[PDB]
Amino acid sequence: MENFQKVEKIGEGTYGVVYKARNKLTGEVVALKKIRTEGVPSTAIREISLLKELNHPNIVKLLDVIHTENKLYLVFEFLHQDLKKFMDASALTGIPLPLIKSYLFQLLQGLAFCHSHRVLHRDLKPQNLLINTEGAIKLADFGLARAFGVPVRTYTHEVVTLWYRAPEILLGCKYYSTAVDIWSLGCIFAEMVTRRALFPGDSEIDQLFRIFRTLGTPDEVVWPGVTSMPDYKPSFPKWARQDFSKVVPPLDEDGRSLLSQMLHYDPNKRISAKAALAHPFFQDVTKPVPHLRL
Ligand SMILES: CC(C)Nc1nc(N)c(C(=O)c2cccnc2)s1
Repeated sequence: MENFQKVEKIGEGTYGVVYKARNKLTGEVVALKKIRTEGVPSTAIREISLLKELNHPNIVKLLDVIHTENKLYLVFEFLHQDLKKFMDASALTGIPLPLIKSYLFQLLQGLAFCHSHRVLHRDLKPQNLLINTEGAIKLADFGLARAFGVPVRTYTHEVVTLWYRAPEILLGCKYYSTAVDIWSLGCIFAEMVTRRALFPGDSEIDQLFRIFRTLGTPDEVVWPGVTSMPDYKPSFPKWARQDFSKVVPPLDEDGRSLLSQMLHYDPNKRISAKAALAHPFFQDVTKPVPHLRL
C-alpha cells in the first residue's frame, strides 16, 4: 500500500491476499490483508467494524480497517508462524502433549469469548491459528459468510479445505451455530495428537463419507432431525461407528472423552467452548514454551 512497504506475501486467504508489511511511519510490522468488486457492502464492513472491538489474548488483534478503491484492507497484529507450519515442523517427533493441551485450552478460551459475544469463526483450520514464541496461540481470519458468503475458492482458483467442516454444514444447514467451531477445533485437536488430518476429504461428499466411516452414519437416534436435512439422502451408505480408541491413539481417556464431546453429530449435544474448558482433561494444563524456528 501507500503507507505500507510490503515485506512479503504471507499467504492467499479465502478472501484475498495477506502480506507482511511495515508501517513506514510507525515502523510497526503487521499482517495486511487486501480484500477481493464495485462498491463493497456497507453492512459487511459493520460486521468487520464489530470485530475491531473483539479483543482477547487468543484472538489476533484487528488494528485497522481501510476501504478504498474497491479494495478492503484489514490490518492485523503480526504473528510469526501458523499452526499448520508448526505441525509440519513437528511431524517427526510430534507436538508435546502439554503444548497440545495448552493450545487447545487457549483456543477454547478464545472461542468461549467469541461465542459469548455471538461471533462465530466458521472456518477454523491450522493455517488460521497463529502462534508466537511466548506460547500463545490466536484465532485469525474469521470467516465472514454472514457478511460475504461461502467462496468457491479464496478469490482466484484455490482448493478450499473441507477437512474441518462440521457435518451440519455439509448436510446443507443454512444457519450455523457456535457448534461448528467446536467441531473444527476437535478435528484440529485430533490432528495435533495423531499428526495426521482426521477427515481429509477432497470433495464435499468424500468429506461427509469420511466422517460417516469413522463416527458412523448418523441417524435419528444420535442426531434427531438429521434425515430431514437439506442434503441428506436416504441412500447414504450405513457405516458402523468405529471404536474411538482406534481414531486418536495414543491419546489418554480424558482426551478421548473431550474429543468425543467435541465431535458429537448433534450440534445441540456438542460440547460448548465454556463447558469444554471445565473438562477434566485440563486439570493439569500449563503454558509451555514452543520451540519455534523462524
Ligand atoms: C507468517 C504468518 C503466519 N503471519 C500472519 N500474521 C497474521 N496476523 C496473519 C493473519 O491475520 C491471517 C492468517 C490467515 C488468513 N488471513 C489472515 S498471518
